[PDB]
Amino acid sequence: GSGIRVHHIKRRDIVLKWELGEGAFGKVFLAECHNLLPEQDKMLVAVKALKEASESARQDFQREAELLTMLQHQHIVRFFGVCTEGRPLLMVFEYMRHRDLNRFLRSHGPDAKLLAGGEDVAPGPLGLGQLLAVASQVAAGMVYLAGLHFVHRDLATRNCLVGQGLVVKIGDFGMRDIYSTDYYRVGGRTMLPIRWMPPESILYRKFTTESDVWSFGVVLWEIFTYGKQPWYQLSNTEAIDCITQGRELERPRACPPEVYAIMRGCWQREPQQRHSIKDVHARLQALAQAPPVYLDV
Ligand SMILES: C[C@H]1CNC(=O)c2cnn3ccc(nc23)N[C@H](C)c2cc(F)ccc2O1
Repeated sequence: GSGIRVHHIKRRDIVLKWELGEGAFGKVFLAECHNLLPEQDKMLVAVKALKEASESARQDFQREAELLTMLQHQHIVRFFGVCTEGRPLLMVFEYMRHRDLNRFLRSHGPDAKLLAGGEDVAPGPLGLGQLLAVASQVAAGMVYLAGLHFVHRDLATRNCLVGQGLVVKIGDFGMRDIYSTDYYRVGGRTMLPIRWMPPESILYRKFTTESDVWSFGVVLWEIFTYGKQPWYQLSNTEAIDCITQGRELERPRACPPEVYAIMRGCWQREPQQRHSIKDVHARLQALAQAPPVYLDV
């Protein structure tokens, strides 16, 4: 009965060009969409496609579509609508031409085996002001979602998308991507991105906006390491021991100590002793506006 209206889209207005990537829920394609919005008569979009189509997944899908349509903000990937008219089930978002933030970060890092193209940003390392631009944008999306008492349980650079002009949006809310080394399998269809998770979550399986503040800290770290795995030398086992024993990630080489300061604040053992997401953003927007000077050794 009652609910949020989700723009339905006619399958005929959706022409899949080619696969962009794959997940556990299903695949993502580049696609052309006709008469989606009056402004542009034909345009490029990302299209999520569901693998399996029972009434258990159609229930998920609907909630997901309802929730996606409610959460609309400057730093959250534009959702356009679904298409239910014949399997496969479809969700349509704006096309973000720099893909997920984790590969974008990796493509602009020193260890890059190729030099990254594009007309909107220089190959090789980014500017600090750029790094804080990225950091500030992700915080701004977290500030919104906290505002609505929404809890992201997999905040990580692999779930942010990067667009033309170095726009950074939150891209996926989990509710997806198959199985990397970031997730520890603790049971059938129960995997946790435990490296991003704070003590409260590992120890008491509690997750709050404060837990997200902790994991956003690990995202700053991802950003300032050009998308390295937290605790990459360690095992999921050894990581859990670190997190639970108060061992913290070392400041990155390319991280000013004023930024590391903000990280260290995200990583308080006591959730209530962690800075609010609003406060974290503030200090990031500020530093983005006036990047300090920093060198090496
Ligand atoms: C398959 C990958 C790659 N997606 C795109 O290149 C890609 C480019 N634009 N865009 C829009 C949504 C979208 N992907 C893309 N949604 C998917 C589920 C998504 C979201 C993320 F935060 C991260 C990755 C991701 O999907």
